[PDB]
Amino acid sequence: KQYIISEELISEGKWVKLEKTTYMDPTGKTRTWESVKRTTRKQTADGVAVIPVLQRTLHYECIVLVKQFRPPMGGYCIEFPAGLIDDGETPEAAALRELEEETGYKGDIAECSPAVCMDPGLSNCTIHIVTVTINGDDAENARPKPKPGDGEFVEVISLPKNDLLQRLDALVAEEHLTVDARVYSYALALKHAN
Amino acid sequence: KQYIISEELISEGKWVKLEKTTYMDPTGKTRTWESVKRTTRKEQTADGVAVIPVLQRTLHYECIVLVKQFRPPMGGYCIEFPAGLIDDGETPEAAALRELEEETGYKGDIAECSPAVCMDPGLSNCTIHIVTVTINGDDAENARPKPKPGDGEFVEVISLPKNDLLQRLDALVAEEHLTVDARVYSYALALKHA
Ligand SMILES: CC(=O)Nc1cc(C)[nH]n1
Ligand SMILES: [Cl-]
Ligand SMILES: [Mg+2]
Ligand SMILES: [Mg+2]
Ligand SMILES: [Mg+2]
Ligand SMILES: [Mg+2]
Repeated sequence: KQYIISEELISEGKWVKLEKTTYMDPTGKTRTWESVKRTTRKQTADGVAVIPVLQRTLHYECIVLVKQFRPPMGGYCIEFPAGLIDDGETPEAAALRELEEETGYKGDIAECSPAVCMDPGLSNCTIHIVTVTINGDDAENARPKPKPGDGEFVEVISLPKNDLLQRLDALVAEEHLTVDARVYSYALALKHAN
Repeated sequence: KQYIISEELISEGKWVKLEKTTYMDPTGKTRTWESVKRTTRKEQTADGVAVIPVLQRTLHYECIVLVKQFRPPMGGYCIEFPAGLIDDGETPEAAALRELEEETGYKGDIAECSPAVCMDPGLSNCTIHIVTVTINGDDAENARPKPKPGDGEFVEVISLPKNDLLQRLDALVAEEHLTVDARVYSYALALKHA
């Protein structure tokens, strides 16, 4: 019933553009929407985000997260490791690469979502969520080496999967950080499960 | 270490603006970022709310109430948590219960309310509160609930069993062209991983 008629460019930067989308509402009335798009997509999705499950024997299972300054936010955020998929990269490969660059961990793919939307009222941005396990007892993960690209400055924060939501709340209460909505949603469902 | 130096308007629509953000990197070098913001945020603790609505009914498994709508940024239909922007002066909890009623017909009870969490912090400053709400589906109020759509709202309600959420989402994505929201997928994944 609903569909796009046309798109009018409003403004195009190097990384982000703003468009005015004309669409047909389900009554047959024509309406407009201000929409954001990245300029970098070519790919299954813009990006990947990695759910990294750090597994060490005789330890709690941890979810590995990253803390970074985020200029749109004006502050530090706590997020799953993540980045944009390179032209001709698979989402799995992007996930393992981003995980290694941001955390130093070498992981294995457990599963891969279809393309999921980030904020569909505002943008067309999509990611694959890639669940990855990390064998924390393997030698290659003993002293994990994070490899920043130019202009990346990433702190690693591993938190126990069994108390994830409480630990995140505590970081926000003490550290004045913003938690990512996907991280918080995952944490919630860990608590809400059965 | 890192902080904002300046924020220069590039393009302002009615609903969304683009900005050139100048910030200090942790090496002491000046860098820039293209940042998206909404024009609608006044004194709210966040732009919006998304509601995690747990429908509870005697001799039923618990369901997660979701909504399906056309999203002009995406050019297609998306499956999301019920959500909307917080009106000026409105609390997040009030916004959540209100949006849940408008979008689904259900009258919920507040369970918990997150701190402001970031939607896509590498792109935008947008934040929400994630509000958990229980719905007593045994109450007469919630017997045959009718969405009260606002002007330009056209929302379908989809209730899926919590105990099978990820597979049920996969089966909906396998049957037509639609995108599942990243927060919904994240929450469904943690339900599986728990
Ligand atoms: C250096 C770089 O990637 N800047 C970006 C990304 C976005 C979304 N805005 N600006
Ligand atoms: Cl796992
Ligand atoms: Mg990244
Ligand atoms: Mg990276
Ligand atoms: Mg809505
Ligand atoms: Mg609404």
